[PDB]
Amino acid sequence: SPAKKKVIIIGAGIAGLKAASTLHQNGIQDCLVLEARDRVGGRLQTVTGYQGRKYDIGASWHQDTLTNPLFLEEAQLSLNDGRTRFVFDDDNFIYIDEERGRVDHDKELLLEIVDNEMSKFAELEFHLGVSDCSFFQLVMKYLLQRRQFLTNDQIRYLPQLCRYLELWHGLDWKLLSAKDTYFGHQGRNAFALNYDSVVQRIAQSFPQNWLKLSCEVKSITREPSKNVTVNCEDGTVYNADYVIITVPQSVLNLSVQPEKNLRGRIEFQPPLKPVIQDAFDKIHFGALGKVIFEFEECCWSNESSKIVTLANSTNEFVEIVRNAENLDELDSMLERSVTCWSQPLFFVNLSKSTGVASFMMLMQAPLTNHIESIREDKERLFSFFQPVLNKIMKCLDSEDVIDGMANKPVLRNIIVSNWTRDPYSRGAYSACFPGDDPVDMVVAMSNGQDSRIRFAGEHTIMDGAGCAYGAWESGRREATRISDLLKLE
Amino acid sequence: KKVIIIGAGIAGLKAASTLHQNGIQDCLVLEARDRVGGRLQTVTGYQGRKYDIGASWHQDTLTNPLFLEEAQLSLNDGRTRFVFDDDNFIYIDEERGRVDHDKELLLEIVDNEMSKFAELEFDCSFFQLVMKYLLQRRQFLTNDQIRYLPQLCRYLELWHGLDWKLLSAKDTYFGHQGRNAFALNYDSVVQRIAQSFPQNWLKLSCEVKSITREPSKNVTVNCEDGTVYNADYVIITVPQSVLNLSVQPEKNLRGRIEFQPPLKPVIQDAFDKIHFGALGKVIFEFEECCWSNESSKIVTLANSTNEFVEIVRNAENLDELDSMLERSVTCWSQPLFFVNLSKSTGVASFMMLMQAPLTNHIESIREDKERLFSFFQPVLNKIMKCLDSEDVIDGMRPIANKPVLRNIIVSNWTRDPYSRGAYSACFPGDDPVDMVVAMSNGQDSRIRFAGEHTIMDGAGCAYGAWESGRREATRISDLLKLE
Ligand SMILES: Cc1cc2nc3c(=O)[nH]c(=O)nc-3n(C[C@H](O)[C@H](O)[C@H](O)COP(=O)(O)OP(=O)(O)OC[C@H]3O[C@@H](n4cnc5c(N)ncnc54)[C@H](O)[C@@H]3O)c2cc1C
Ligand SMILES: Cc1cc2nc3c(=O)[nH]c(=O)nc-3n(C[C@H](O)[C@H](O)[C@H](O)COP(=O)(O)OP(=O)(O)OC[C@H]3O[C@@H](n4cnc5c(N)ncnc54)[C@H](O)[C@@H]3O)c2cc1C
Repeated sequence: SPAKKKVIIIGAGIAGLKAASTLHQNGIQDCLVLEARDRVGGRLQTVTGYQGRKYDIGASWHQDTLTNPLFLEEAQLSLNDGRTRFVFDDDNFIYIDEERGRVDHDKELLLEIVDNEMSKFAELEFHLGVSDCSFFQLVMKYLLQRRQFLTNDQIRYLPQLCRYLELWHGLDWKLLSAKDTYFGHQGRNAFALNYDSVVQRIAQSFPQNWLKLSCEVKSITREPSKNVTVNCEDGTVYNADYVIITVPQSVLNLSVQPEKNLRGRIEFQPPLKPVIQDAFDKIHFGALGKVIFEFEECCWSNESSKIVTLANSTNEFVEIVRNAENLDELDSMLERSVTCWSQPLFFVNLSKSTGVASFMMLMQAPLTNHIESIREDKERLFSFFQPVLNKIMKCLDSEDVIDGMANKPVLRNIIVSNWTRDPYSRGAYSACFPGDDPVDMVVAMSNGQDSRIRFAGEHTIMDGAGCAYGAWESGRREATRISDLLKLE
Repeated sequence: KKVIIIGAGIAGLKAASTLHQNGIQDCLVLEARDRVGGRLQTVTGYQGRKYDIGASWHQDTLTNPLFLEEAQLSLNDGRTRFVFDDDNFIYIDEERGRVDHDKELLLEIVDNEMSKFAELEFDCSFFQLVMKYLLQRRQFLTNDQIRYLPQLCRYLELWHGLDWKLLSAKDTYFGHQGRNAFALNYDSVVQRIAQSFPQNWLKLSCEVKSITREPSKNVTVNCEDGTVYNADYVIITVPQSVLNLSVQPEKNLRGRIEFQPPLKPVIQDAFDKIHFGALGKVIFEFEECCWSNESSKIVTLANSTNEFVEIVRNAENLDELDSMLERSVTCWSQPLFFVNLSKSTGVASFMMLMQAPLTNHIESIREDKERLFSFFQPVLNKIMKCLDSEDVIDGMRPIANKPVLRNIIVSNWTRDPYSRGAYSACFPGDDPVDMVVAMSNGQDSRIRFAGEHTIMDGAGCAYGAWESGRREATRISDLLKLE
C-alpha cells in the first residue's frame, strides 16, 4: 500500500510479453504485467472449433522470414528439436471471377504480368513532394496511362485482381493510402502452427507471478517525485519506477478524448503530449477480419492453398477507361447494397498446407465491421458467403456446399473474428488512410511520454510495423533500455 | 563539316537525325560496315522470314523514350510496330520435364525470395550468391528446390549474355520498368531514323583509324582509305569493346582508333571496372507450327544432380561448400532461352538466346549446319515433347506430321571486329558508373561519346544508345545555335 514495482507493463500481447521476458533475462526483479483480458496473447489468439481443430484468429503468419528476428528464433528452435512450428505455405494464387471462373495464370489475360507492371508503375510514382491518393486512384492512373497497351479484359479484371492488397491492409482500396500500399515482402511467409506456441513460450520465460489477468488499467500518473502511479479497475494501486504501455493504438487513442468511462481507456496525468496526441491525426486503424469455414472432410482439389475471389466488374468500366480524356474527366463519370461479390475475399485452403478440412478467409473494412457484427447469426453468414463458396468448390472439381451446421462438401461450423467489437483491440492493426504519415506515430511512441512512461506495441516501430515481430521487437527495445537505466545502480 | 559522327548504329543515327531536326547542316556519318544499324540488324531466312539477330525487344516500356515514340506513331497510323510478347515462362528439365508453375516445386516463388535476398546482400559472382542463398536458407528449402532453383535462376544468363560464374552478383538482378515489347522489326526503326537526315551525310565502308584534336581547336578525322576530314565536333559511337582497343599500342587492329591526345586516364582506367557480355542468337526455322502455343517464352535448364542436393545439406559452411563442389559441353551444359515466335508473330520459328562461353563456340561453327543441328537436336526434341509434338526431322537439304527444320541462322557478334561481343556487362568487382560518367563528360569539349555504354538509364539497351545519341547532338546543336 501502495506496492512498489521496478517496472509495470500494461498489456500481455506479444510486445508486453517480450518486454517482461527481456527484463527477466536482464536480471530485473519485481515487475508486473497488467492485462485487461482473461488471457495472454492479445491479438495473437488461437481458437478451437469443430472436432477440436485449432485456428489462429489473430495473426497466422511469420512475415519477412529473411529478416524476421522472431521467426528466426522459432526456426533455430525447430532446427534443434525437429518439432514443427510453422510451414511455408506460399503457393500459386488461384484467382476467381463469378462469371469467367478461373482467371489466374491465363495466357490471354496475363493478369499477374500486368500486375507486376502496375506495381512497378506504382514504385515509379513514389520517389518526395508528390501527394497521396487512394490506391484506387493509383490503379486508375495506371489504367489511363497504359490503356494503349492493355486488352479490354486486362482493363476489366486487373484492377479487381490487384485488390488482394486490401487483405494485407484490412482496408478498402478507396480508403487505402497509395503511398503505403506497395511494400517489399522480405522473403516468403511462414504459416504459424500455431502462434499460441510462440505466446506460451515467451509467457513462460519470466516469473509466473508477474502476470495479472482480468486487470484493466484505468489511469497512469507521473509523480513529481520521479515515480509512476498505476491505478487498476478494482481499486488496486501500484507504484513503478518505469511503465511500458503496450495497449493497441486505437485504445491508446481513447485517452485524448474527455469521457473516461470507456473500456480500455487509460487516463493520463499529465495528459499525453501534443506530439503523441497529434500523431493520432496522421495514422489510422484497419479492420482485417477472419471467417473460418470448417468442413467434415476435404472434397476439393488441393491444387493451391491460396484462393482469391474477385469482386464483380463491368464491361462498361472498360469503355469509360477507353473514352475518358484524362484523370479529372475519368474521376467524374465513374460516380455516374453489399454482397459477397462486392469485394475481394482472400481464402486460405488449409487442407493443402496443414491437412485440415477448413478454409480460413480474410476480409477488410468496411465488410469486416459488418460481418463481425452479425457473427452470431450463423445462417445469415451462410447465405451471405454461399455464392463465393459454391463458386470456389465448382472451380475446384466439386459441388455446391451443403449446410451441415457423400462427396458433397458439408460445412460443419463457421468461426468469426471479433477484433472490431472487442474493447481491448478495437480493430485489427495500424493502417494508413490517404494523407497519413505513420512515421509521426512511431517517432512519438518510441520517444516516450517521458523518461518513465514508455510505449511498445506494433504501432510504435518502423521495421515490422503492424506485425507480430515488430510488436515483439518494440517490447525488447523498451525493456533493454529500462534494463540498462536500472543497471546503472 | 559542323559535326562528324562515327558509327551508324542507333546512337550515331539519332545523333545525326537530331542534328538535322535542329537545323544543323553539312554533317557526316562515318560507318565502317557496308550497312547502317550496328548491333541492330534484321536478317532474312527460309521463305523470306525476317529476324532481329541483334536487339529484338524494347525494354522498360513504362519509361523507354524510343518505345513511346514508336507507340505514338502506331497510335497515329494504327500500324503494328511491336507486340507485347511477355508471357508465363515454361521451364524444361531434360530429366523431369516441365517444371514451371509446379504445385510442389514453387520455383518461381523461391526465385523471388532469392532475388529479395540478393537485394539485401548489397563482391562475388552470381554463382556464389546463389550458393550463399541455398546454404543460408536450406532449412526452408525442399530437396528438389535446392536441385532445380539454382538452374532456373540462371535464366539471368540470357540477359547479361554471361555464365553465372563469370557474372557479377552486384549487377545481376535488376528491375524492369514494365513489360517488354518485341519489335517487328528493329529495322523499321533503323530505317525511319536513317532517312530523317540527308542521305549524302552517310559514308559506308569507311573505317576510322585516328581522331585528332588540333591544338588549333578543331578535330581531324581520317578514314582507312586515307581520306582526311575536318569538323568542329565529333561524336564517337563505336562499341565499348572496340573503343577499348585504343588503350593498346598495336595499330592494325580492325576497328581501333588512334587518339591524339590519348584518351584521358579516367577513360582508360574505367575499362578496368566494366567489361563486355556475349549474348548470341540462333534461329530455328520450321516448315509449319505443329506444337502448342501455350507460351512464347521457353527456358531449358542445364542438368542438375541429386548429388548436388546432398552436398548442400551436408555443408557445414561456405568454405566447405566450395570444396565439395569443384570436387565436354552439350546443349544441356547451360541454360538456353527459346522464344516461340509462332504464338506472338505467327512465324514457325524459334529464336534462341545463348551466353558466353557457349556463344563464341557456336558462332565459330555457324557455317556447319549438320553440327549445329546435332548439337541442338536434344533440347529441340525435348521442347517439342513438352509441347505435344514429336522429334524434329532435319529438312535442311532436300528431302508426315512431325516438325521439319528447314534452316538455322546463327549470330556472329563475337567474331565481328566492329562489335567484338554483344554489349557491356559486369565481371565480379566491376562498376559501370566509372565508364558511364567518363563517356558522359567526353574527351574534351569537341570529342564526345555516345552508345549503349555511355548512359545510365538504358545502359546496354537500344534506347540507351538512342538517347545517348540525342544527348550529344542536342548538346552540340545548342552550342552551334548560340553563334
Ligand atoms: C486479424 C489479424 C491478423 C493479423 N495477421 C498477422 C499476420 O499474419 N502476421 C503478423 O505478423 N501480424 C499479424 N497481425 C498483427 C499482429 O497480430 C499485431 O501486430 C500484434 O499481435 C500486436 O501485438 P501488441 O502486443 O502490439 O498488441 P496487443 O497484443 O493487441 O496488445 C497487448 C494487450 O494490451 C491489452 N490492453 C488493452 N487495454 C488494456 C488495459 N486498459 N489494461 C490492460 N491491458 C490492456 C490488450 O488486452 C492486449 O492483450 C494480425 C492482426 C490481426 C488483428
Ligand atoms: C544479340 C544481341 C541481342 C540484343 N538484344 C537487345 C534487346 O533485346 N534490346 C535492346 O535494347 N538491346 C539489345 N541488344 C543491345 C543493343 O543492340 C545495343 O545496346 C545497341 O544496338 C548498340 O547501339 P550503339 O549504336 O551504341 O552501338 P552499335 O550500333 O553497335 O555501333 C554503331 C556503329 O559503330 C560502327 N563502328 C565501329 N567501329 C567503327 C569504326 N572504327 N569506324 C566507323 N564505324 C565504326 C559499327 O559498325 C556500328 O555500325 C542486343 C545486342 C545483341 C548483340
